[PDB]
Amino acid sequence: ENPASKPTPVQDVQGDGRWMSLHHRFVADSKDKEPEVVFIGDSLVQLMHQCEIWRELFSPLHALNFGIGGDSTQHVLWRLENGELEHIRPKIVVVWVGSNNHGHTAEQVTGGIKAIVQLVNERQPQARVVVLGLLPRGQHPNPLREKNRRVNELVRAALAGHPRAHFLDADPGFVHSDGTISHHDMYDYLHLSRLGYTPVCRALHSLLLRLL
Amino acid sequence: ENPASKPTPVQDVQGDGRWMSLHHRFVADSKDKEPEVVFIGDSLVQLMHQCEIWRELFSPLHALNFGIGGDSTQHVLWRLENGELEHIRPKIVVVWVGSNNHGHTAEQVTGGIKAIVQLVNERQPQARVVVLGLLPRGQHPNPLREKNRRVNELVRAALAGHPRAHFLDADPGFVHSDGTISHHDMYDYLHLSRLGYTPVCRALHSLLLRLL
Repeated sequence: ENPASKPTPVQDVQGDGRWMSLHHRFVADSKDKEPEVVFIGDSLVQLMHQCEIWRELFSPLHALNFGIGGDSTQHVLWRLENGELEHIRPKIVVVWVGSNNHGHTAEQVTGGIKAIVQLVNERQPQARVVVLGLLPRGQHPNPLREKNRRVNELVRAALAGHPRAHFLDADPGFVHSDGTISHHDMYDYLHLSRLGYTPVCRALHSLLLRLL
Repeated sequence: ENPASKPTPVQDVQGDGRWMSLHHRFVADSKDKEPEVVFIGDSLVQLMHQCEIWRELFSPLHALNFGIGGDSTQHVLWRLENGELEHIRPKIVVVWVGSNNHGHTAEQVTGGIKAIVQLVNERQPQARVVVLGLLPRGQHPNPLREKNRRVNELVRAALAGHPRAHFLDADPGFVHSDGTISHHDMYDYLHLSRLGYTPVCRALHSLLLRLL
């Protein structure tokens, strides 16, 4: 066990059962809808649906957003196994996870993203799979920048020979010459502003359009 | 020590120093601006600036948003002590924290909010202080609903005799008759949608207008 690729649900240590409620609504979405794109991942996936204009770029494409703030790779794995891929036949699955895998080496997080791609390839063999690169983070140079850049290296080399697996680097150049990330792009140096989402979402919406 | 009212910074166990970067930008805001309202608290404060239209209701009023996702009462206390109230002379300080105080009884969280009100009263004696009630949370009946309702009781009774301390319950009736909270109000049963923020922000914008 890489802990990153061992499927496990987020345990409720708070009391309000929200994670599980999120997961059950997505399962019910899958039972009742027929998306062509399913988006899955952590809060950069999740807030794209609020905080981007999803409705203009991504709703036309017939698209479910199954992002869950705080998810690591292994949580996304558990949710694809436990009913979020039932009853559906997407053409494309977009995956954006790995920046919450705290305490996991870049090689373990890469192993996590590879297990996600593998599960999607078995459970939904017709779909293309898109993996987004992990964005830089923090206001200044720090070790999670180099973690995320190393995951992106190891992931892009892993996907390089998959005909229907696409790695996408959506970073527009968020880190400036002086090393800084501006809070106009990322209000807390991790999560994207409305401004930060635009270039990200049009790099993805293009890729989505070529594929589809 | 109530842990809730013992001032302490969030320690960086991730590596990118974002919390501290957030705090330093707010300190620099305070050094360089002259707000009349400062908003402080957790992510319901923070995302109101993105995810509400802040610019229409709250920007006219000359208003800084110092919300930090994940903050407990004791983290907000530390940030008001360590330079977010320097160089400024607000008329009104709005406080919205306590739903992240996991592992604290409702009485301890109340003790936390009282220490915040006390610090604001000493460091900025001219300001009114508004405390928002803690919103319900989770999709169904659960113990954090009753925690939050008990904090609101103990807080409103604490503030009842303060002439310049105002408790505000902004809840429009988010919990329905069947016990549920809809994901249209709260997308993850905690954080508010654009739709969920509107009634909240106009109850607050009114209060703000009477006071000012």
